[PDB]
Amino acid sequence: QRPAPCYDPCEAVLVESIPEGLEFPNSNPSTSQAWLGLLAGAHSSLDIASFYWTLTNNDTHTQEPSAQQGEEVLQQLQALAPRGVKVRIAVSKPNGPLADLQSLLQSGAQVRMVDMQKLTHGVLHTKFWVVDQTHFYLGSANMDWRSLTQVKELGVVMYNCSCLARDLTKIFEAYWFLGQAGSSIPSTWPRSFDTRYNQETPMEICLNGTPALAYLASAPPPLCPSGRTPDLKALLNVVDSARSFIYIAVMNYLPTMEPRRFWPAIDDGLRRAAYERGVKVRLLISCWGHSDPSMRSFLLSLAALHDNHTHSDIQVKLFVVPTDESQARIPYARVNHNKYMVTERASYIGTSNWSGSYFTETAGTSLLVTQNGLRSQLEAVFLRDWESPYSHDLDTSANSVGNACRLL
Amino acid sequence: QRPAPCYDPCEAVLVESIPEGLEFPSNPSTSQAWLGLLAGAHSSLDIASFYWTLTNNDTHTQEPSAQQGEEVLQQLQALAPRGVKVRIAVSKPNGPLADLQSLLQSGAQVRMVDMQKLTHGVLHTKFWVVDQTHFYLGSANMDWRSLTQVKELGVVMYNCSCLARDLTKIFEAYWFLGQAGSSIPSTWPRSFDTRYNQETPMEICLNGTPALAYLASAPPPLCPSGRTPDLKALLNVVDSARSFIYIAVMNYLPTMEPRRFWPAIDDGLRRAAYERGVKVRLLISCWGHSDPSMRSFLLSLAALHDNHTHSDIQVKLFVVPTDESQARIPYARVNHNKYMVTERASYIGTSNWSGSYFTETAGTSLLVTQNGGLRSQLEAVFLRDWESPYSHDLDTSANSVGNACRLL
Ligand SMILES: *[C@@H]1O[C@H](CO)[C@@H](O[C@@H]2O[C@H](CO)[C@@H](O[C@@H]3O[C@H](CO[C@H]4O[C@H](CO[C@H]5O[C@H](CO)[C@@H](O)[C@H](O)[C@@H]5O)[C@@H](O)[C@H](O[C@H]5O[C@H](CO)[C@@H](O)[C@H](O)[C@@H]5O)[C@@H]4O)[C@@H](O)[C@H](O[C@H]4O[C@H](CO)[C@@H](O)[C@H](O)[C@@H]4O)[C@@H]3O)[C@H](O)[C@H]2NC(C)=O)[C@H](O)[C@H]1NC(C)=O
Ligand SMILES: *[C@@H]1O[C@H](CO)[C@@H](O[C@@H]2O[C@H](CO)[C@@H](O)[C@H](O)[C@H]2NC(C)=O)[C@H](O)[C@H]1NC(C)=O
Ligand SMILES: *[C@@H]1O[C@H](CO)[C@@H](O[C@@H]2O[C@H](CO)[C@@H](O)[C@H](O)[C@H]2NC(C)=O)[C@H](O)[C@H]1NC(C)=O
Ligand SMILES: *[C@@H]1O[C@H](CO)[C@@H](O)[C@H](O)[C@H]1NC(C)=O
Repeated sequence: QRPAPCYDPCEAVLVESIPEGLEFPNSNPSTSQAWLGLLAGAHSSLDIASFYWTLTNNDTHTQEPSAQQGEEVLQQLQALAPRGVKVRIAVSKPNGPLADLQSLLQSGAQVRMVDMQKLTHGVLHTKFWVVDQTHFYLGSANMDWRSLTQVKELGVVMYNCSCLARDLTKIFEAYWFLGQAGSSIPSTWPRSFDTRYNQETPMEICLNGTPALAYLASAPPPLCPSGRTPDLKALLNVVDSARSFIYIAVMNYLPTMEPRRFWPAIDDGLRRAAYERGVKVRLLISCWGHSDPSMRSFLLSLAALHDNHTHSDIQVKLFVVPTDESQARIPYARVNHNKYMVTERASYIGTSNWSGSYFTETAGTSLLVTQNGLRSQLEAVFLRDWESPYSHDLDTSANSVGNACRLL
Repeated sequence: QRPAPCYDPCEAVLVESIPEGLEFPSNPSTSQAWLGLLAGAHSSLDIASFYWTLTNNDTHTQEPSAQQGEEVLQQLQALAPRGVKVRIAVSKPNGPLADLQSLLQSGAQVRMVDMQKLTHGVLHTKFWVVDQTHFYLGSANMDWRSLTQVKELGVVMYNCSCLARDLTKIFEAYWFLGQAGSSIPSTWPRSFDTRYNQETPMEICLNGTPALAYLASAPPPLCPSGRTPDLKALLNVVDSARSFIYIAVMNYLPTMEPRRFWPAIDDGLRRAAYERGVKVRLLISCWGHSDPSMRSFLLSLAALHDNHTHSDIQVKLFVVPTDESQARIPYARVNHNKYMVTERASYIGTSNWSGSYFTETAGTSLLVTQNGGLRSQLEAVFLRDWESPYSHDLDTSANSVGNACRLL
């Protein structure tokens, strides 16, 4: 027996940050405008799951005009509680004090810091916003001014979708519980955290005026209540159900536990899809000066499967954001942070890079949607990026790419 | 509680077939060992076999190099009239076999196992059990080519009655299924079961020093309760290795040769190399009949050799040269060897390394651990072959190899 259907008029918008200087002779609203609109409409509540906070020039020891959007975001955040909006912030436990969070505290917001390292030996990596139990953002953008103007980002805003937003709030509530000082993960979570919407029975929603199936997946497994699909299971179900193509854009990909362990769950899913079903796989991996060089061997290993006897067809490119003389002075910028997957039948938008810890120890969430739309728009972003001059084959020269790339 | 130790004076001898013309800078030949066993037989002979082409008449040839195979058939014909009870199990042929007609007329018993109806595989196993005392197990078929025109690797275990009687239970499974209408019991009668397996191996005296030995079996429906499956035994050798893994097999393929991807061994090797720094060397045979789909999978493995991960996987192809006269012999001039050696353990098998051999087709393997010996001799066979001019890297030119090779 399926759970109750939803009648809210849900509308989904893909939201991107395109770094200054990147041009794509060819648009989605930017992450900055979507966040400021959400904040301007907020009247009752805001829940933010976050990794770190650097919204200001002072935070990064810089004097960049590019930080203005981030600075504006922070100002609108400080204004929320004094106008009646209950703000709750969950952040991964930091090394030093955070100024953004101290300002938010003095404006009346609540903050708890989640020590995922003690609980599970991971971090709180999830990025999402839940606003007025009605709208949500979920995607790759951190609370970082660079994430608006100097690095590439992909996420989704779901508007007017209370059924799904309350479902996200259950995940946030797990974080909020573990943010108290003496908290320990329960053996069995209270029934209030549980959901009836999952891979087996997704939520039936109206999405842009058309029926669709949607659910939210969660990581790590100790944070998953009884009926919540694990993130790895949802991702692999998409990989395994594909019959025509699998397009993947992710910042890092590694079939390992980044004592070292080999971790082939995703890698074997792609090998299987291509050999048994002839599905076309395209893998778009980001590269900058901080890329883990051990990525190259595994990527070459996949690309060897492209072969006219098995008729398997797997292809890999690297996406590199060019940096000019002034931009190279910005710390930790000029990269592509996207983490998403689209097939001929399904969409997957996530907060986690594709290696084992994000699926066994670290916090993450993903949104899964099936419809007969958002899918075609996600495929359009992927093809634009894959065909741009910013994407390069594994044999490309490292000086011909516009930025440092260890994988070349 | 371990089973009873054995006090038989077991002695193991590596036995090889070296094709005419192949030269190396030496173990007894398959032919000599088989002739000694046949002349000494006094009470019983069991042969598990794939096919029978011991004579020139069988292959429609006039080769003098067939004489050894013909002598073998002659000496087999002398067994029954001397009182030796001969039982031959053969994979169900697609036509009459003259060898088997002549053996029936001399008094031997012959049964044909239709594994295709039983499990959708074949009866691929090659072994001899002699007087419940000695056995041959290896790659050589009942084929005169297997003595002089193809490269073979096997073992003869002499004076080891406990282990030979253990092999006879496997043969008895074939003999039962060689009757018409036999159906493979859901649980085998207790007489087929064994106490010697991966968990508690037979304790033997091997060349005067203690050793641990057991015999593994395929496919799973022919395995009674205490019999280790072939795949489990092979994978345990791969996972226990700490220094190196040397494998020489005629075919290797991570699939079910409706198409299925089959990564059990492949992921074993990837894990060994990444997690434990194990040096894996893979020596694959190549001739004009090689499945071309092998090359892409082998390239995928060789891509893991990297100075960042420190994984060290290497692949060579072994090609037996042929001169103009030899190319007239049908289905010859290849290396049929199937074995694995580590710094700790020996594995000698009858199966090629692809999925059907472990799920549907009959096979047997011998696993030995000892604290030098058989292990060091197998490693010496491998290193000789690996450093010989008959071994070539994946980028070698097809014209420089001495024979047709599909993977180059
Ligand atoms: C695995 O183990 C077996 C042992 O079981 C071993 O085979 C033996 O190998 C040795 C060589 O190293 C052979 O030794 C030769 O034997 C010649 C005489 O053979 C006759 O006498 C044998 C001894 O009989 C005594 O012991 C038995 C058992 O205890 C007992 O019943 C008797 O009453 C008696 O006390 C006898 O075993 C043997 O019987 C076999 O053969 C007959 C005929 O084929 C057959 O009917 C039987 O059923 C049985 O199979 C036979 O009766 C001897 O002349 C010869 O001496 C010459 O050679 C040596 C060296 O070459 C010179 O030094 C010497 O100067 C002479 O020129 C030699 O001693 C022995 O016969 C083998 N036994 C068998 C059964 O074959 C294998 O080597 C082991 N395998 C491995 C790989 O190591
Ligand atoms: C679902 O409806 C929303 C709301 O109208 C659409 O969002 C618009 O998308 C276009 C480009 O795709 C933007 O230029 C507009 O600014 C967006 N509007 C808002 C309010 O953000 C969305 O495109 C629709 N989804 C589909 C699949 O058509
Ligand atoms: C174990 O004992 C057997 C019995 O002698 C050894 O077999 C001999 O091995 C040498 C070298 O390979 C050959 O020249 C002989 O022909 C073999 N004898 C027989 C009867 O075939 C075997 O080598 C020993 N194993 C070890 C590790 O020492
Ligand atoms: C959501 O609902 C509001 C008011 O109910 C409506 O005005 C708006 O256009 C809808 N869509 C979005 C994206 O907010």
